[PDB]
Amino acid sequence: LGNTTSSVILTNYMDTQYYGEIGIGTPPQTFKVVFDTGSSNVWVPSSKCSRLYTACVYHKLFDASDSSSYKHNGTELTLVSGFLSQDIITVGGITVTQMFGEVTEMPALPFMLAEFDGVVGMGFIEQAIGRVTPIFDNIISQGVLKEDVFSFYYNRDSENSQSLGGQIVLGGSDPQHYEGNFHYINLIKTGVWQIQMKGVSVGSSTLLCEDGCLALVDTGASYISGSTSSIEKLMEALGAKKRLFDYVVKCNEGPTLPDISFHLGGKEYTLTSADYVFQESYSSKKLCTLAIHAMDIPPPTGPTWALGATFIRKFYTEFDRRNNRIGFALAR
Amino acid sequence: LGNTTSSVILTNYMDTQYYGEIGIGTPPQTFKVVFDTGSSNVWVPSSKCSRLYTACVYHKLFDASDSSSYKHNGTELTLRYSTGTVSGFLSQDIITVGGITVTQMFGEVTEMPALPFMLAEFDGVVGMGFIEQAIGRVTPIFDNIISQGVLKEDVFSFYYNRDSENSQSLGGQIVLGGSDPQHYEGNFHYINLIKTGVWQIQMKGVSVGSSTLLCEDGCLALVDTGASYISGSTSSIEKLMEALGAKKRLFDYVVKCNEGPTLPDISFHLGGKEYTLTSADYVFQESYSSKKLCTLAIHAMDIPPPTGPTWALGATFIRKFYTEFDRRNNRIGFALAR
Amino acid sequence: LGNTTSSVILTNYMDTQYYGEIGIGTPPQTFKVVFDTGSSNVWVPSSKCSRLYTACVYHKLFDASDSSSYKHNGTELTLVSGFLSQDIITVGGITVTQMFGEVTEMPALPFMLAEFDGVVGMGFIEQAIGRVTPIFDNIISQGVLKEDVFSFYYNRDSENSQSLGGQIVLGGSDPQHYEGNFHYINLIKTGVWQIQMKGVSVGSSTLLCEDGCLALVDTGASYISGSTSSIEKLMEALGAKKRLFDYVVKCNEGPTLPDISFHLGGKEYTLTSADYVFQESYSSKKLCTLAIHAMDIPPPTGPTWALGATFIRKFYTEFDRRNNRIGFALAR
Amino acid sequence: LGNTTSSVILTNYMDTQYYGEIGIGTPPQTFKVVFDTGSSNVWVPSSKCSRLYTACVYHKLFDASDSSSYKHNGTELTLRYSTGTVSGFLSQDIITVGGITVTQMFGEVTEMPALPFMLAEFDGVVGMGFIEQAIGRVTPIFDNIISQGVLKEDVFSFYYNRDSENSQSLGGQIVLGGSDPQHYEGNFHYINLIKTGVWQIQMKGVSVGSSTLLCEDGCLALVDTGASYISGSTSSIEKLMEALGAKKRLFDYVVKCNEGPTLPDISFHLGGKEYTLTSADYVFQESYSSKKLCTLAIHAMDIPPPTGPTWALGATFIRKFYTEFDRRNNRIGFALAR
Amino acid sequence: LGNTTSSVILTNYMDTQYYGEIGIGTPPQTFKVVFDTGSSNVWVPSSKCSRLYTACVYHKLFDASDSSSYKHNGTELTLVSGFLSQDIITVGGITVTQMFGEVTEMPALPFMLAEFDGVVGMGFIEQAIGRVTPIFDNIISQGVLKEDVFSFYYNRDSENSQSLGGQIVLGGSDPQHYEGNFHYINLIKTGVWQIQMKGVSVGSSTLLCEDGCLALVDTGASYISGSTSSIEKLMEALGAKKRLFDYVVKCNEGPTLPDISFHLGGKEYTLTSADYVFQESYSSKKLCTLAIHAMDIPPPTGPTWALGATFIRKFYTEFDRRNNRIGFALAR
Amino acid sequence: LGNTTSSVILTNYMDTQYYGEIGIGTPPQTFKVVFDTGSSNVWVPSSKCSRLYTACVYHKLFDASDSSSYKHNGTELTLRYSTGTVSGFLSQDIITVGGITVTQMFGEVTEMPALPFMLAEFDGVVGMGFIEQAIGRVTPIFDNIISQGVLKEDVFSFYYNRDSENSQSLGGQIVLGGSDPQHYEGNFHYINLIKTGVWQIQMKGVSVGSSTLLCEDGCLALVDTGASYISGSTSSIEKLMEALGAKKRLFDYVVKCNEGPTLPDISFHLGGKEYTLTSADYVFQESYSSKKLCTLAIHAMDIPPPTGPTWALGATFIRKFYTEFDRRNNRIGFALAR
Ligand SMILES: CCc1nc(N)nc(N)c1-c1ccc(NCc2cc(F)cc(F)c2)cc1
Repeated sequence: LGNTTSSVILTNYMDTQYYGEIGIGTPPQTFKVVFDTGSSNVWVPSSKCSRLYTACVYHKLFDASDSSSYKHNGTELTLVSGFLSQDIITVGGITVTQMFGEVTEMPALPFMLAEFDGVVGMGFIEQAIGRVTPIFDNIISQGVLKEDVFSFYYNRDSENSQSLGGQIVLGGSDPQHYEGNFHYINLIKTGVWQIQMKGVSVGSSTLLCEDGCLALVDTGASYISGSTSSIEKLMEALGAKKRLFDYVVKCNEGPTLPDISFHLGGKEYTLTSADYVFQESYSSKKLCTLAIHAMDIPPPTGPTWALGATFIRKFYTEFDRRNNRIGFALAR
Repeated sequence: LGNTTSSVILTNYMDTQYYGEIGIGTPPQTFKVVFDTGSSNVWVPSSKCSRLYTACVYHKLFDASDSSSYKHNGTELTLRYSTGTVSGFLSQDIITVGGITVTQMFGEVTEMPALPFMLAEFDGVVGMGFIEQAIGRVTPIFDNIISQGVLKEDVFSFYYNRDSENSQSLGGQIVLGGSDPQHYEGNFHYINLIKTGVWQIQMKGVSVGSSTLLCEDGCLALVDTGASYISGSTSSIEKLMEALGAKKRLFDYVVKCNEGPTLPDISFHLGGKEYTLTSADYVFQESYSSKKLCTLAIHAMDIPPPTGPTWALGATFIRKFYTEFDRRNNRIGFALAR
Repeated sequence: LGNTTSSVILTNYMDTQYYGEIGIGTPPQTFKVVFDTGSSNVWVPSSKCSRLYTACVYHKLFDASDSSSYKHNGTELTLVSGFLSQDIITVGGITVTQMFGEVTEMPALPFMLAEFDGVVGMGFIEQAIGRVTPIFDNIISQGVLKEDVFSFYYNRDSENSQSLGGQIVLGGSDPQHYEGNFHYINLIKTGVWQIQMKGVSVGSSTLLCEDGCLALVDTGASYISGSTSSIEKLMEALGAKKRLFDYVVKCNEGPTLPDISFHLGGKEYTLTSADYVFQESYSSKKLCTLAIHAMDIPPPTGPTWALGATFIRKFYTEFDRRNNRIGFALAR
Repeated sequence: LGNTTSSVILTNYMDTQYYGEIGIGTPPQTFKVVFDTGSSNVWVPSSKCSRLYTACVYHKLFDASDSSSYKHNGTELTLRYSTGTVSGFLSQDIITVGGITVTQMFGEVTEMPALPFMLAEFDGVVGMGFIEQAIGRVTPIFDNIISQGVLKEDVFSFYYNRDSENSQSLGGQIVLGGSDPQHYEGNFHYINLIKTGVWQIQMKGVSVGSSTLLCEDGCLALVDTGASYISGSTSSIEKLMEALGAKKRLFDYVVKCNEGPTLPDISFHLGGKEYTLTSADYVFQESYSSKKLCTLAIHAMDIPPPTGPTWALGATFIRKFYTEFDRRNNRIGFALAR
Repeated sequence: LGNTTSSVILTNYMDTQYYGEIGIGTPPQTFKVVFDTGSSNVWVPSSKCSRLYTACVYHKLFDASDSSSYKHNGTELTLVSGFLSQDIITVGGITVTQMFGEVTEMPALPFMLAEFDGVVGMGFIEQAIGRVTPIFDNIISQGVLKEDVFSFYYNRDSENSQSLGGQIVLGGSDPQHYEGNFHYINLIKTGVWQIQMKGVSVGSSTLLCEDGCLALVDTGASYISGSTSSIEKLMEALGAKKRLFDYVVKCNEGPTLPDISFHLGGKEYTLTSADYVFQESYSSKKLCTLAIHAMDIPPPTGPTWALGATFIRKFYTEFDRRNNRIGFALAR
Repeated sequence: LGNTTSSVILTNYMDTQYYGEIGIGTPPQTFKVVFDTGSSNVWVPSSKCSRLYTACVYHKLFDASDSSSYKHNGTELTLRYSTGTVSGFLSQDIITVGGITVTQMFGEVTEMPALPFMLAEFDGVVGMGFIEQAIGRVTPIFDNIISQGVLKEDVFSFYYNRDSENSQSLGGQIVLGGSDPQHYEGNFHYINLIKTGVWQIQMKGVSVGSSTLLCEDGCLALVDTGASYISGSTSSIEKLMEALGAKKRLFDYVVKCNEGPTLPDISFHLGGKEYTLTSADYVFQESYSSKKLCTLAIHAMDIPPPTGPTWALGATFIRKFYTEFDRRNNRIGFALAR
């Protein structure tokens, strides 16, 4: 451990994508990336990614020939698909030699939707493709960070202000963006940012996850998600119905929807309807969507709930690698 | 050189005006002022300003007749900025900036045009430029502070925050006599001034996405804490905006708001480092509708000689890069803001 | 009878809620209330209403200890639920001693949706809970009102003007807000503001209420409503279909929808599509909701149609207690 | 005291300017004027106003050279309002207000700042304040009308309507010599003037929702028919707006439009009665979107001594409470408007 | 052939209606008309059209008594329904004696939706009601037009500019509104602006119109249309589903939808998703409609695809009567 | 009469300002100018304009001290337009318009009001009116060009395009010495001037939908290429707008945007032809929402004698009808623009 932290300011796109800048190479080629606890690899699109893929026409491409610190590897990789490479990556004034995927195959679904170019995986080496050492582990190895933790702040989106979209801090947490103190929940096992959940209650009753369930704390996921069956039951409880792609409520009835609490480590983490309905409107004549979706995550990680941006906006989150635990604090 | 550093807390008005408080006179009369590296004079509105100037009805006015430490001068002066002009006369009084007290000559402005000054949240200006550019050859405030031998270094630094809906966010901060490591990370990278007298450096190029399409043979960059935007010459900005697909309006350029998030990066090559802004850094993203127009924080501004033709790096740039102005070594440093 | 009238200016919220100010107590504690011909009691939320109910966290609460004219009663009341109390109520410069409910139980549905605090029931003593003398009867008893009638004006909502939301006049009507002359329909029986309807026609045919039906003229109802089966048939005739909560038409086709006429007292009361579709938009790419809804009102009052705000916006309405009749006039 | 009352029909422009017609000269030249209890002078724009004042291009101008009843004076005068200043010279002519004809001294304004006067639908102002506050000690119009002994009472009354899309709505009404019972209900409740010379009364408190958080130890309220808004001192309004969750902008405070309808009541304790406005009374509710900002009809205004520091009760207040100004008894009456 | 062209500037209403001005009579009475290759008659509403029809209350009516060049015919006509008449019609500085229908019966569906008054049919005499000589044939007969062709430009709608809605050129084409050169497809037969289509492909596959189909190039149609079954299959391929009246996609997924290509005369005419989705919004929380609809056009003309405004906005269109062919060029 | 015609390409700013380029001096100083049949003087901003005039900070300024062909005059002049005034002094220099070079007297403007000129994309004005209306009796530019005997006809013509998002659209075009048949179709129809000295013709009526409700007994129409809108007297426009259901605002009339497309035609009876505009021709249709207000390109403007009372036919009209101004025959021609 050293005495430094490193932060990266994040752009908030529509409350569904949060991404910041990294540089790859000498000199740095700068990319927008999501910092994703749900995966363990760093990857960006390659200059060799065909224009067949419209995804690779609209994103920043890494040109290895323009970097003097680039070292070839070539090992194939299926994260998207491409090959392994080594270079110097700059993340908020920290520079680290890192192995990353140069993606040469990139289908239009989903990464046409991506306002970002790549992903910096903040998960464990256990889930890394090619057992590549993740970037946080490589930065830990430098012995410069104050603590072996990293933290996420995700802001609510505003049309009336050019405020910060969010912030990741490597090596600590930023007290300007939470209140009170952290309470922690231990990981079920190392290798996955997943914790036991003791119940999910809707207002005045625990209707869900009685007898316990799993919660992946996933900074790369837009929403709170559960299994199709869990969400069907949750939405039934809320009075929401599937419009056709998404679940909606009359925008005027959104403010009357009950609190949803997630029971994590002996504490109740509560979202009010303001925290989970997108009040794009408030009229009795409009429908409003919810920031909670079904997602059937297959084994071995799932079936599981995922606590994504919806949850993180409410609760400032600290990922503690020293102690294999996750800390939450309110706000702000 | 002494051992003191002083900070001034700044307010951020809509990402376009950053100002802090100074006190003038005995007892102090307080004013909201922009700290401006693109000018070298101090001025505030005067009680002698005719109230037919509506900007003088809406701002704090200095009243010499309420200050016991006031010293008359009366020399006329006119101060011309790229977006407007003020006129008045010289006075001397005691000025407090971040707990530093300094005897200072400043302009009492008696002519204050409604356009633009009715749109100014700030009252006046504290020029942080060099005496070489001071109108009336008036000694600038920082020079007068340096003369006291209290500052730890002969430098001052700027932090400009992003805007916020929260009251608890600091809009920005100027540090006199040093830099605040709480608001930057990594190392400062320095570029020497082309010449002492102007906070202006060489720029090696400007690239828009994957093309160094501008400043290909070198150009100038004024580092201007008093400028809201990045600016270039009309001809450079026409080309820049063509590349962005932006539409020109009377005072600004806009894109359709839905197109904002996918606009390309823009990089400024300064002293062997590339300084890159993404669209989120230079678009006022106030909607994602195709039916709305979103303004860019990049404008055309033909800065006349001898300072220009030049680009100016203003608040749009400084929000991303913490900036240290070094008078001792005649250089500017940039570090990644946090 | 005297020579006075008393008016109360009403706020229009979204064309669905119309409410004005009353004062309760000495000194007056001021509340937003709907003036409701569909009920017969006055009630406001109590200072003793638990914060368990989020409804009672967001509304003005009556504190009896701060009123020197307050007299305790305590008799339980199920209107919402609470207890009876007496105090002086101020309604547009008229002051009357009135018994009202202090509501201490207030569920989140519907009164979380309420922009108003309480209800002043303008119905008959026959439907009053606890057979409490309604406020209009108590004001009639003072012998100050010019006539034993009260009238309602409900304006259309505007984003481009801060115009009056509406107006209730006690003791008369305001000719500034209607044109021509009143025509009246007698109540089927005293005790309920309900009249015979002789038919409901859609453009060029009487498809509904052939052989007659009931129409409750309900200033507390947002919409024109009929039975589920009547509205199903009406909407079928219009080409509207149930989006999921509400009936909609393509906003561009709204202007082409036929007139709907309600046959009341030998006269035809006609709404054009402008009067019953909420043209929140006009594009061929948007759906627009209608201000007509199904509502199965149970016995003894129903089954019945209700003519609420949708109807009243078109037709200035006079409730005539002397003659047990209801008068309509156009506009304006 | 005579037996006549006269009414003047007022136009309501956007709930912010209420004005009626007067005629000046022979033959009459007509002007749109605000009737203003917060000032004591009459003025209209002058034909002598340089057309470099764009406000003089866009308003009706008095031309003495077309009036046979004009009497020259020429004394310079400047009239300072909280939102702007006009300057000109004194003239006398015959003025008709609601069929009352009165010989009156008024300002011919030759200096008329584009900001704010290009935003004024009205041409000039008829001050309904006391001679004590008349610039140049000019006898105010109401005094001159009282001197004729035609009015039934030495009082005048104001009705300000809500805005309307209908042409048939009366924007408002001033009654000279009495009050119109068609536009109020219940009884007048009266508060004595702190002092003759100013239409200003004691205020006992200001409460926001369930908290007398302001004016706890008493304060002043100017009843100002020339003011669009309720105003208080900057410090009072900061606290008021904190309680409402309102955001400060350059000239106003806003809330998100979706939050407008559920903002708390605001009450003003005047003379043993509470005067309560709901959010619908003080929010310009122009949408219910969370993405839009809605302006409040309550502003900060530091009214300088000797009149202030004071609150001002303007159109926002008068829309709800019909107001009678009583010169005979040096008091103001309020009754619930209808 | 002469050496003149005549153009008419068109108003664009919502990307669904394009209409310009013509004058009928001496002096001209001016009408808004759609110029429609899908029909062969000129008609406008008559002064004798009953106000029974609300369509005829909201449109310009032709008053024959106010024209000194009017000659009576009276022959009944079912296009809408009315009678034949003759007068001088002015179309962009060309004046022609023309027989047209005065429509005296005009139902509320669809022509209440019409922002235009009438139709100038640009189809062939073969489909003319009453075998009335169409207007273009009568103008050809004058021998003034440079070529026996007419061309259509339809602009995309803008809220941010008062740009031209579109343009028809009689006698030629306007190079300011296309790029490159025309390529032509021969009509299957004279008498109908209908061409063979060799396939309709969605991104990477020809799923539709394998073994060929028909394409009516219809300047009077708002959309690209095909049979109910073809569109069902197209929409399935796109991931769009029927909201209730129309097919929609999540507005955020619109940009990821594949290109649709129409194989006409050996060339591929490609629309990107930008060209066929109405991106009224771009959020993940809104639904967006497509400018492609089912339309079962009955014999003898159908079953057929119709290439309407959606197609024409992408491809500037030249209707070549000399050669019985249709030319397309990109843009602009 | 010679054999040359010259065209000047015009830029269309938002359908309200149409301007082209001229060069003044040696070497040329270029200016954006409106070509204005409603005035007879040439002016541009002057380098002598005090920079306290913010409009002079934002526009191109003529500097006589950089022109070798400049000839001093110095006679003061003031130029009054319906929407604002400028003041300055007379100068002479060489002016290039479409490759015609002409020695011309023009105004160097030193007083340039921020309202309206901060809203002007153009720098100055080239009056295309007659010498009879020239302030200071200065010979107008077209007269001076006619005197050279190079033009094919003693006429000039205007084309004003619709606005466009495309860069490749020509905003408009003036042809000196003839007309461009590429931008009109059908035949010109001509109306004689009421009198030489003013580009003003008789109008026989104005009809709104199916009612000649205005100008029933004849009236005047100024054909004014310097006017953005069609205008009439306040009283005529009140009646016109009543018929349209339009609401009056400070500077304009609006309808709800959803109602725009179905507003009735408006026709102007000029010289035995009806000139008809549809709602798409006179509504700024910027949305189809009932919640938004859409401005009409028809305004009230009381044009004082001796020219008015008169209607003015400006850009709203000219966009539809290509206009030829014929000095030889003292007439105006209209043809359908393309
Ligand atoms: C071209 C000179 C001119 N000629 C005529 N015949 N009429 C005018 N009103 C003007 C004239 C037009 C615009 C301006 N200023 C520009 C302007 C005016 C406005 F009323 C509103 C704006 F936004 C911008 C000044 C004078």
